[PDB]
Amino acid sequence: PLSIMQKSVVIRPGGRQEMDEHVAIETPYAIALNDRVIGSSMVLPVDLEEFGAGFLFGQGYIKKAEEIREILVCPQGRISVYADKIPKEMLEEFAPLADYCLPFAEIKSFIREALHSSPLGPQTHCVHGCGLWNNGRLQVYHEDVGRHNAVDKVLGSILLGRASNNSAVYTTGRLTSDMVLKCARIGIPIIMSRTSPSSLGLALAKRSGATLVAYSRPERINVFNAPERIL
Amino acid sequence: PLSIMQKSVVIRPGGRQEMDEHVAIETPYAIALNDRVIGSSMVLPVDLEEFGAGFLFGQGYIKKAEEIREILVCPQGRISVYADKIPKEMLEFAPLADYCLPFAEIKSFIREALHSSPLGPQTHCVHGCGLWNNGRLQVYHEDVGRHNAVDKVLGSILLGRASNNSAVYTTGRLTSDMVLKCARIGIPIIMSRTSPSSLGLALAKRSGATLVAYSRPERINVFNAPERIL
Repeated sequence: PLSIMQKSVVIRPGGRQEMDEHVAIETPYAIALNDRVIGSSMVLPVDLEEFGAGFLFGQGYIKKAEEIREILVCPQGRISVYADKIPKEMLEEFAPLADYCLPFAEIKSFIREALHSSPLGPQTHCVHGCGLWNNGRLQVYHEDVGRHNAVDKVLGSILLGRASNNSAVYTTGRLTSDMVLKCARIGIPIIMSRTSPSSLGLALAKRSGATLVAYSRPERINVFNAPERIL
Repeated sequence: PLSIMQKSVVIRPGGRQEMDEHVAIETPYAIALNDRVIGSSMVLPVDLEEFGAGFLFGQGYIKKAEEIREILVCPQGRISVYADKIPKEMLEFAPLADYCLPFAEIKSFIREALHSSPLGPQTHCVHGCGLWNNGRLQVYHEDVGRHNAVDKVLGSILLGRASNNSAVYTTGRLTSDMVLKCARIGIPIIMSRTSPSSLGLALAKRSGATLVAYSRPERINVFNAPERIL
């Protein structure tokens, strides 16, 4: 289950009408590494294997796909990861990013396929989404109530070999510091948003070399760094 | 200094075009309590006294405005609070104030909040949160993070600068922590331009707080306790 039907009263100057609404589900999950609870988050309860891997990578517990042995999801509120908010040491030298470059012409298809991938946003207006594009195709697309979680789910995909870092990432969320940082650390070279960057977001993209695209629309984009990757 | 000019490159199928943009400032601050750093946050660096106090309330350290003695703000990234991320004791309610909002003032409240600062229209990168009572906008705060904008409002109430006997409006979604914070300080009417989550709505139901979503000048969707709308 990802949403619940709920009644509201719409009030206007003329009067009051009852109405049916879709309301997105937000729910706490604990994240455990090798049977020890590392943390906890409010999540949209979908794609939680991916969420688990990506959250631990974001916190700095895991660095490579290869360390992950298995991940179990319990509907009681636990994701258990088995392996062999940002830390201070993450903010401060970036390894090289992938060589993917984005044909400007596929931008309309990337954005269309992303926005059309799930009906939850049109229904609930309470979820962000994040996807990866390579080879003229939307490889994966995750939503969550929190934009940082949706990105974590994208990272978890890469870490579980379900997607490649040789990709463009699009998000409906703002490209603040933590959002860019996650993408840069896993090696994604093109980071795109429907909306704005922060100054720290921008400054991380400049340090890493990453292409950062804002205000993305099907046939218009504002590139703030490395516009060479847009073909 | 709340934004910065940055060169952008606008690209269309027709061609290309340089441009200047204005980008909201996001910068880290440590919050200390009686000289121990309790935590750190990325903020918009305005109304930081309010932020320090409301951050510590939201975290469960401060319970009353009376506990607060002094707050020192160091513009190189520390707010130091002197007093005598969601907690679990907060989530699992004392009475709320008895303000009720006249429907006709809703347009005034939204217009005023939305016209209060140019940062949103400049940068598209900040959330706002305001309080309304006595036919006027008593305070309005902005931040890069919706949770922080609310923390600032909490901070004003706690600093004697605003009343909990008010309706609150935010541009952010009414997810769990947003509702929890406002209900914990006693605010009876909690409104957003946008949507609630299920846990946000659960908390409103438990506290008895009026929860209003998809708020427009002349149309609101009330999900709990519509009687407080006059």
